[PDB]
Amino acid sequence: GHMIHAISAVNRHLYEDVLEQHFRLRHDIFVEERHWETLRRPDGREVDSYDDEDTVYLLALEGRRVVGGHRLYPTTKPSMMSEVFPHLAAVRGCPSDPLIWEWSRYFVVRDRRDGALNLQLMAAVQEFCLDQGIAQVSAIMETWWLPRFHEAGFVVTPLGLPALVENAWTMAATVDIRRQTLDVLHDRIGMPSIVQQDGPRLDAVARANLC
Ligand SMILES: CSC[C@H]1O[C@@H](n2cnc3c(N)ncnc32)[C@H](O)[C@@H]1O
Repeated sequence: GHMIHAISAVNRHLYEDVLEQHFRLRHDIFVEERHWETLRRPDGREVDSYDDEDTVYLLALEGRRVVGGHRLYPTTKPSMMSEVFPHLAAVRGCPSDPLIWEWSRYFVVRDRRDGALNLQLMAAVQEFCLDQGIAQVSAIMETWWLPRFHEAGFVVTPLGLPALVENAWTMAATVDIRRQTLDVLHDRIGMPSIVQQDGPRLDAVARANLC
């Protein structure tokens, strides 16, 4: 029934309503709930330097209500890791590759927490990337994400030493996109497909190469 929608420059004309709704939800969740104060904005829209023409949003929709989601950004452009947290990837280096996209802003609205949505969101990043031929995603994450990744069968490669970011233990890592990982998650969520791609086809790897 309800699906995760892939929204990009090529199809956002079908989702302008939904995108604005998600920017406000990101403000409710990341700013007002999680107290990530560096992201507070007076328009009540949580929008940073990595929300631009090249961002891809994977948003969980129930009708037109956004109930969860995350975003992907090409590492061929300056990224959150390269610009804000390069010290977290000092051992292995910050990713920079059309085949590696930076994954951030994972959220689930309160009404949908501790339910089916979470594992669908995990499946969605794997499904979208495999479809696009993206090999890895990169992430800056709090260390409590590690068992969550492992629980979803995500293959994780740390890029550097964990460090305190504000008052929270944080690390940089890549996640390997795997058909095998996805197949198990499809079985677990009980759906052959979780990602809906309406409007024109997106060629993410090509776009990243242009950057
Ligand atoms: C990504 S781990 C969470 C931490 O990263 C910070 N963060 C997330 N996005 C950005 C950004 N675009 N610029 C600076 N800090 C960020 C948040 O304020 C939080 O402290």
